[PDB]
Amino acid sequence: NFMLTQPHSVSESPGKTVTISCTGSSGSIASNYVQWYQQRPGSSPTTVIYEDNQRPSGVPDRFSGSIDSSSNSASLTISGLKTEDEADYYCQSYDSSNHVVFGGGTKLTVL
Amino acid sequence: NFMLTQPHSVSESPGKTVTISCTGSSGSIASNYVQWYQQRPGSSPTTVIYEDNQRPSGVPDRFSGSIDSSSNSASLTISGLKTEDEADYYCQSYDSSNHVVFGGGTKLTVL
Repeated sequence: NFMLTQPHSVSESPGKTVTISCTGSSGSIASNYVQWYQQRPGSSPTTVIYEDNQRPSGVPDRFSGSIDSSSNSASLTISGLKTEDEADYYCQSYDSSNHVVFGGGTKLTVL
Repeated sequence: NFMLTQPHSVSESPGKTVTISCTGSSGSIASNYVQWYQQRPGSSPTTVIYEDNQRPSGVPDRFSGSIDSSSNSASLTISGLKTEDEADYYCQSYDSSNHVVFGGGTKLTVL
């Protein structure tokens, strides 16, 4: 019954750095790998981070992932924010039964 | 480099049965489990089928999954269609490196 909670929304100005976090409930964040998807309205989700902190090829190094077991959380950090980074972001991992678990989603608004 | 292709859109009248398919490319559909998500606009995706054909508790038995290895495809079938079934649907599986792969998405319009 692992669950991932993220803030509903965050805003930040172009060029600055934003962080979206994802906190485990009813389980340890470190038990399973955390993936981060960017999703544009009506579009399929695209990976920006897998295995906690790996970037697929083609993903800018502006996108970075981290795990903080002390806080039971995972974080997506986007630096040098661009207007095109405005979109929804979802963390995702697995429960003890290795079933997919999604966070609730965060809309990033680039001011 | 496994990829999952689905039709962009389908439409069907209330009470009838619709089928959304998802065809493997550069790989065999049967190599890995297929999951199906329903997603409402701006909302987190919710599982309707996992492990090819399992329904989470709470998902109506109107939702059923199937695999056709002859066609290299997986299918979501929704019967007794209701207006609230109108939403986007995504298949999802894994590539050889066990990385998450999403289909492109299908909008179901309930006429």
